[PDB]
Amino acid sequence: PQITLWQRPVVTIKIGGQLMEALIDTGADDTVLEEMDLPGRWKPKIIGGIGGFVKVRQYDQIPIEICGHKVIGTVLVGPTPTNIIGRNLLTQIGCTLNF
Amino acid sequence: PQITLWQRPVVTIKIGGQLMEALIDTGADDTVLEEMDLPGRWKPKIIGGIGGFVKVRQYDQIPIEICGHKVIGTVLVGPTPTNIIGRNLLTQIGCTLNF
Ligand SMILES: C[C@H]1CC[C@@H](O)[C@H]1NC(=O)[C@H](Cc1ccccc1)C[C@H](O)CN1CCN(C(=O)c2cnc(N3CCN(C)CC3)c(Cl)n2)C[C@H]1C(=O)NC(C)(C)C
Repeated sequence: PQITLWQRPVVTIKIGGQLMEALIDTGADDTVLEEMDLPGRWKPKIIGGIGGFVKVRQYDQIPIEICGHKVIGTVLVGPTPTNIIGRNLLTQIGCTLNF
Repeated sequence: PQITLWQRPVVTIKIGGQLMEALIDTGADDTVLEEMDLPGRWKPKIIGGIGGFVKVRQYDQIPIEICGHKVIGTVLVGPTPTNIIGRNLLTQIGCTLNF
C-alpha cells in the first residue's frame, strides 16, 4: 500500500499472538517496542536516541507479521513512548520511500 | 526517486545557502538540525526523543531545498546526533512509503 505522511504512518503488527499498532520509522535502525515479555529470552542492550540513552531488552529471531507479510528479526523492548518499526524489519517487507 | 532502507535514507538539503546531509525520518513529526544559527529569529521549544526531553531553538518559515524541490517550513536547531527531516517538510515534497 502507499502511505502518506499527513498523519503518523501507523500500521498493525502481530507479535506473540496479539495485535498492536506501531509507527513506521525510517530513522530508527532498530525496532523498539513498549516494555513487555516476549516468548523467548533476551540480552541487555543500550540504544542512543535524541536526548539520551535507554537500556532495552534485546530479543533475537522473533516472528512478527507486518501487514500480512510474515517477517523474522530482532526486536528491542523498553520504555519507549511508542512502538517503533525500524529499518531492520522494514527492509524485509520491501518498504521504500518515494518522492 | 525510489529509496530503499538497506542503508540509512540520507539526502542532501540546502538550507541557509549551504548544503548538508540529512536523514529522512518518518517517525519525526518535526525537522531537527544540529546546532547552528540560521538567518532568522528563533523562539524556545522542548521536544522529546526516545532518550528524553531536549531544548531546541524553533525557527519559523525557513526555506529549504530537499534535492531539487524548494519548500518552506519550521526547522528546529538543537543537540541532535544527526540532521533529520521529519514529516512536516516530507509531505511538501510528496514523500510516501510503499510496500
Ligand atoms: C529509535 C532508536 C533506535 C536506534 C536509533 O536509530 C534510534 N533513533 C531515533 O530515536 C531517531 C533519531 C536518531 C537518529 C540517528 C541516531 C540517533 C537518533 C528518532 C526517531 O526516529 C523518532 N522518535 C520516535 C519516538 N518518538 C515519539 O514517538 C514521540 C512523539 N511525541 C512525543 N510527545 C508526546 C505528545 N506531546 C504533545 C508532544 C511530545 C514524544 Cl515524548 N515522543 C520520538 C521520535 C523523535 O525522535 N521525534 C522528534 C520530533 C522529537 C525528533
